[PDB]
Amino acid sequence: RVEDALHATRAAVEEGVVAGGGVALIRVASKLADLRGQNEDQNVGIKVALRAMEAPLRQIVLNCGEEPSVVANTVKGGDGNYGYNAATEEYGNMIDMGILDPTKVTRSALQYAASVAGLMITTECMVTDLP
Amino acid sequence: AAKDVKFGNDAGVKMLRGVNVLADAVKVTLGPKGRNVVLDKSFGAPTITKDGVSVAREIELEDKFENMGAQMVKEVASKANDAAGDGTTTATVLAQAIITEGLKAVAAGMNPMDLKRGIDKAVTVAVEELKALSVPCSDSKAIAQVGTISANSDETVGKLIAEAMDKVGKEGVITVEDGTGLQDELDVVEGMQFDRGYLSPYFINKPETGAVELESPFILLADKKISNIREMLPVLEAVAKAGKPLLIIAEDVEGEALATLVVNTMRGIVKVAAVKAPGFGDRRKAMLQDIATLTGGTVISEEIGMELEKATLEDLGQAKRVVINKDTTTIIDGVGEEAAIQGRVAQIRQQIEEATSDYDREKLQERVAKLAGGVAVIKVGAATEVEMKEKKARVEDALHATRAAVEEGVVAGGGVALIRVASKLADLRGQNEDQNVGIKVALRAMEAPLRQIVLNCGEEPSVVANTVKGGDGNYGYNAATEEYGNMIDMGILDPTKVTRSALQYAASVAGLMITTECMVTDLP
Amino acid sequence: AAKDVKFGNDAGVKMLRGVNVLADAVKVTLGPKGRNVVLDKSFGAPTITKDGVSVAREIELEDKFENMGAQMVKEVASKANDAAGDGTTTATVLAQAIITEGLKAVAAGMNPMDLKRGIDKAVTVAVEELKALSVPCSDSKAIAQVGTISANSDETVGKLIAEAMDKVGKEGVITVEDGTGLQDELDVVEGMQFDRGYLSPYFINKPETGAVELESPFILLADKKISNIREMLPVLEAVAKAGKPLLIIAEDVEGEALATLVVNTMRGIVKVAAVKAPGFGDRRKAMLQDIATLTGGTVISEEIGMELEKATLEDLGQAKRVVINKDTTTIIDGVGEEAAIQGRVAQIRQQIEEATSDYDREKLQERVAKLAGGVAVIKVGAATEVEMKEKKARVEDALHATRAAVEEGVVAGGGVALIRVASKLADLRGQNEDQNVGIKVALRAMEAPLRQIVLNCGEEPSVVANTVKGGDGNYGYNAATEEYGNMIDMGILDPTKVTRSALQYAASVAGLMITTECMVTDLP
Amino acid sequence: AAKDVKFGNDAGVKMLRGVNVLADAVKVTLGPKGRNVVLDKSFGAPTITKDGVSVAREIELEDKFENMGAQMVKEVASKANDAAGDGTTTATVLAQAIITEGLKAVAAGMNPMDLKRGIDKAVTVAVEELKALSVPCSDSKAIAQVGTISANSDETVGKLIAEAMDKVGKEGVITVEDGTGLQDELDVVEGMQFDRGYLSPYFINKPETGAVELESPFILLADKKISNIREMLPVLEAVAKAGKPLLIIAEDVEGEALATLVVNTMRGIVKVAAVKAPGFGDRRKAMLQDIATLTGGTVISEEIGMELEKATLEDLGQAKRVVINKDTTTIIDGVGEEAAIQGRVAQIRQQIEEATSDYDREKLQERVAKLAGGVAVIKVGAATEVEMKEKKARVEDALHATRAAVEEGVVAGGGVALIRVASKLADLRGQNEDQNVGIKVALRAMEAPLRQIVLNCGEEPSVVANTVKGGDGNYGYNAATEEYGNMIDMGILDPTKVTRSALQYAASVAGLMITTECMVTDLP
Repeated sequence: RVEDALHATRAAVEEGVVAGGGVALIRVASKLADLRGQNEDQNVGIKVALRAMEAPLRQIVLNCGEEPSVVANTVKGGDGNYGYNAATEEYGNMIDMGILDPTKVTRSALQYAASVAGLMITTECMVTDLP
Repeated sequence: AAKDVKFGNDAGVKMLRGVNVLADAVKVTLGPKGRNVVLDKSFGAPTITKDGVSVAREIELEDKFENMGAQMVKEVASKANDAAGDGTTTATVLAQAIITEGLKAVAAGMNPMDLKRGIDKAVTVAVEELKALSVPCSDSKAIAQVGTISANSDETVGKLIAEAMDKVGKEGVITVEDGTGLQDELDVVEGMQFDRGYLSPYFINKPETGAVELESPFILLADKKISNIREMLPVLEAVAKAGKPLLIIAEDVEGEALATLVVNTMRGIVKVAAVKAPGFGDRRKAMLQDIATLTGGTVISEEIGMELEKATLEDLGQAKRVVINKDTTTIIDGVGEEAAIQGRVAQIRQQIEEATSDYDREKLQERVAKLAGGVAVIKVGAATEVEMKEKKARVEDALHATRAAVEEGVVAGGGVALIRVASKLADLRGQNEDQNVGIKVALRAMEAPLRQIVLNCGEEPSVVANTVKGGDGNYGYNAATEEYGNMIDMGILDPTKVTRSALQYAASVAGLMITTECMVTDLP
Repeated sequence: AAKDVKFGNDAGVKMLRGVNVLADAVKVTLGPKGRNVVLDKSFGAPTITKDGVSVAREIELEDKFENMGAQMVKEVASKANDAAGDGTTTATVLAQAIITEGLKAVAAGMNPMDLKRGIDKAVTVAVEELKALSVPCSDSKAIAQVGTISANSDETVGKLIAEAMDKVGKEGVITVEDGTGLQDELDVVEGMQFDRGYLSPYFINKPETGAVELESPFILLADKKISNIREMLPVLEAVAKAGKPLLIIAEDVEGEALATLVVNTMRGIVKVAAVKAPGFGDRRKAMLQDIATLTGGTVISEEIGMELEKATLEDLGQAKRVVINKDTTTIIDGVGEEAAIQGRVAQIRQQIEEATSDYDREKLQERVAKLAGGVAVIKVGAATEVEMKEKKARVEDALHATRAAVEEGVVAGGGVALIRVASKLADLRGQNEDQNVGIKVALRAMEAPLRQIVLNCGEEPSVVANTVKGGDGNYGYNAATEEYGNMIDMGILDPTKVTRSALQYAASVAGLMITTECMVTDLP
Repeated sequence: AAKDVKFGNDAGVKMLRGVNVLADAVKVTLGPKGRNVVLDKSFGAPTITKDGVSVAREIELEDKFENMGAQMVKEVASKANDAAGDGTTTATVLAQAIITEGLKAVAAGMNPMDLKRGIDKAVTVAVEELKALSVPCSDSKAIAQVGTISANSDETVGKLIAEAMDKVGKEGVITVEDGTGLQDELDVVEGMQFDRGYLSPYFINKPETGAVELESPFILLADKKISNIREMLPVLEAVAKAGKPLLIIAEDVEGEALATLVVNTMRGIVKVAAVKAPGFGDRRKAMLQDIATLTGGTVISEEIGMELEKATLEDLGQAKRVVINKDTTTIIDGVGEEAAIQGRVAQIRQQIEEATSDYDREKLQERVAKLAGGVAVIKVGAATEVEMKEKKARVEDALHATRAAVEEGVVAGGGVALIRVASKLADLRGQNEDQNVGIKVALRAMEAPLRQIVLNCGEEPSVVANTVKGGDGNYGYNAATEEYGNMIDMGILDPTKVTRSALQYAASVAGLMITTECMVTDLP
């Protein structure tokens, strides 16, 4: 427990702490609704990313046996660290309720995800051995 | 022949696959963002259609058990359209959802009888709630409004209905016909409607209404059962000689002579149709005479010793038009003299004076209402034949919707009334825990129509359901404009009678299907 | 290697087949009218058994997913027998029951987490009820009674247990050995027990107890981790030269030298076993020295600069017998001298005088308890070798049961306690409706053992269940006599600890299994 | 490995098909008109036999479940032959018959536990009846008679047994060896028999008796458990140097050194065999010393601090012959001196003077009986080698039969005693109706041997059974002459012990098999 807590706190002193349970990802996506790119395909690129950023909360809420698109919709409509606490199944301020991730982990998850996704979307050819 | 017999869950899963193919085909059409279904023809180009009733009619499945599931739901859902002028697709959607969760509850070991009691309790209570959500449609301004809304915002059509209903009563009989110029016309003529349909689906010469429609027909009134065709010939020939078609109203037309008429109008030899005389026993003999007076006909009854063979054209009544349904016959413009009809009315109005029983009185009051009520004929005018025929269909639709709406009022459309009443029954409970899940099955099914409409919009059904539920009264989602609001002001509504019927009929087959243990059919 | 992955219901149905083969095989044995299972051998004639533990151990299934279900249940059920000395088959029957209805409710769409919370709540409450139903077993008369009940009505075996427990305390350490004549003997000896098992299942030279049993063994005490076998050789040879076996008590014996001992006792080159030294940090160093004094050995610690290479036979402790479990080591008759042991006790009894903390005090009192407590040895006598060996088994069983009984009492047997506590919780609820069915799943599973027992009798299980539930207290069905009565008076009882553990462990895997969404295993 | 698992009737039909292949193969040989069975060899020409024990020994079945059936009946039936010297095929017939009707009753929904109780009660009562029908065989004239009947009417063989028994007691130890000329010889030699068999089937150097037979062997007596082979070498080499074989009598010979001896006599490096010392505890230490005195050996016990390493040839006892069974060891002609042996006897006869308990007394009287009893050696003479070897086999049979006959008497042979006691039990009942069919199954099964015997004669078995059951007493059918008669007069009889054992053993496997619900074995 100490070993885990130590790693988490190390990470938290570096880049801080943000709303957990999926909430910080969906919050930042809800603020980027007017983001645009050099052209139309770039725009749908941006919508792809923004919508993917909802998947973690939608999964969490689906494990709860709750309706994921209602909870997403309610969390998106709120401001700041407002979100859904899946432990207690109640909405509230995520930081007061003590449900948080170190910013470094949310950022890294996002960047690495987008990196393979990007590679994979821009793959034309695959080589492997004949079974 | 040798049968294939199935039991319990095996029979359950087959009925459920059957119902899924039916309902999934039909529900794609539902709501203002409904999709097309393509239906093949051997006749030429396939047909593209948003009409769920059309879709339904084509659905037949290869697996015999699956196909039984489909036909059961088809048969019962079409009873809604018959009762209310509309609702068959909604019934089909409701049925799919009650059946899907009920069979799940069966498989989980809950008691099918209790499940069914639960569903039925919920439906009873929901039906009282619709009654209470209903906004009445019963003055001339409301009638015009509802008629214009069903006629796609045509204030003219609404006008026409209201004028008809004013000329002959809200409950009065009203037909629609081709117009004669640009102008619409309305006039009231001698006529009558009774609750008896065609004796076989084959007399239907108008498949798009699924009706039988005859022009200047002779009418044979015969108080007796018609088995033999021997009795017919002398009259049947004399009718073919005048080149006019013929309506048979008899006690019954059975097996033999029935199949003959069916085949002999089929070849176009004579245009005939046959319906049961209305009522039973004594009230039947009397009602035949009513129609006789109306149409200047003579009743041929064997108690006076008359035979069908010794019957000429003279004996036959006549009318400018008759129209028959699955379960209705309406006689428009009867040749019968005004004096003869007036007399028959005065006569009956006089038996009303000496009826010594409540029941005798009502039965007589019903007969006078028919004979002395007449029929309003709306003739629809336009600038071209094409526009005329389209306005006629618009009027015909608006008429049925408005009829329903004066009976039981009007309620929030687009799926909203059903989800509204469900949100009010969250605390309903029954005799035991299985009954309670029955209730939940029904309540959740009641959301299926809105969820499908919102799904055809490409929106998130469970978010819209959730927002509509949390609101009050007629608040809902307008799928035409994709905005929330008061459904009645935005003019999106159903006649309560159609929402009530869709629910009751869907609950009826769902209940029967949930409580089925065995299915029997032929070996392929 | 490539995997085969399964999700939801598909995973569900596979674990349920797995569990049903396991449970069905094992449950035929249950109760006085239990049936035989035949288990095949390559060794010779197949074996015919009523021992459900034996049947379980053989069960392995061809489909990899089914087999995973079976192994999961085996693993957890056998924790009951470990904790309480009995219970494994009951756990299996409970698990089959919770799982079967839990997965049904999952397939019906209920929330798995909620189902589990419900099951857990019903278990928590039922265990409180078990505790309240329980009758203490804590005086000499009661001890004898329970002992003689577990030993098949043999008043002698009861006596023996009670005499042992009187000589050394209810919580004291007692073993059983072969006798020397007709007479039973009991004596108290220098010895000790600590909570450390064998380091690999392979040292087990007595598979029927699943124990390691060594005669006149040398004991190597080494305060340090043993990775290398290089350090061993000089001692290992000197031990093989005296022809006696060897116990290794060290901080740890890891990877390398561990695997070597495993293979080198496997070939019968030397009989070795290794166990972890007891406790951690400082209390470990001191306890190693306790064992040393007990056995007349010397501790080899590298903080004093001693190596395992420069270690002779002289350094090694000795004892007449040692016995090791999955999670126990017990040292019987240590060569250590009575003066040296008495001195160590007085020493510790003195640190007790100057402990300035509760904790340091309890920790010392526990060491003196072990060293100064000895071990009671029951040696079982009889008339022939055959009768002796059977009485020894009877005594061994009775001793485990009676140990469990002094801990937590006794409750109605033959399945009755379980059904009894279930019939008291009919009003129990949870935070919502799925939790409630969770509760109902557990409560109905609690009838399984009695229904099975009655089914082996060839009587109607639902009528016996129904009658037992209707009664109060320890009223129940005696399957031996097929009569109803007070189960405690009829002398049909289990130790509370076994009933409790069966239920807790069955509800554990059932909970895990009902909340599993994915399974992964290798492609056939 | 993955298992294949079977339940209820599936398991039943498999066990039945297995028992049928076994029983049908073996039963063709039954009685004087028994048929030949041909058994194939890779070795050369197949063998043609009428010995049902040899047939049985070959039967193994392809389907694993079937084969489990066959082996379970083989194992138990061969305990008869062990206990009584004969009966194995009879037991196979009985088992087939109880099995066949019992499974039929299980399949009919009768209660397997109650069927077993009925079978068991019938057999207990039938055994009392066998005992009452039984004729004692306990004076010299009767002993001759029984032995000459078992020896195929050879009055000589009869004489020889009687003479031996007279010289050494009815219960005394008697062996048979090759003769030295024409004359038979009988002499008494120092020697002993105790109840311990070989430690592995592999030491058997004489497979036709299934015995181990050693000539002029050295005997190692070691009071301790022999795990290591290290302790052995110094002695084992010194034994190989004299070229004589070796008997190990130790507390036990376990895993390691056991498997070594097994492989090292297998290669013919040294002829060794190992058996458990007799008895347990103190009576064991003493008895080892008895054997020591008999054979002029020294006991090597580690309580006196002696090691097996420091043991020479001097320490080893010697004898002219030893013979070991599945459950017997007999030492013939011990080198031990007459004075040393006489002194040990007088010593023990003196402990008999001061024994203060019944039990101590019997235990000592049993040891003197053994030591002071010797062994009778029958050496069989004839005119040619061939005739000698056949007479030896005849004497060997007759001896086992006559031994069994003095223990429990003699009863009507050829299937008659069993069918006789069955006709007397026609009114036997049980606690309920399933138990009663249990009784009937056992009673009808008791007919199967006589039915089989008559069937091999080519007569109608049911006509013979019916006539035999209508008579009284030892009235029955003689299958040698094919006439009815008094079985006792006609000299057709079996020792009561074999008829009793065949019944009891057949009923035992049949009962287990009838009450089996599950079978586990490996996937083919």
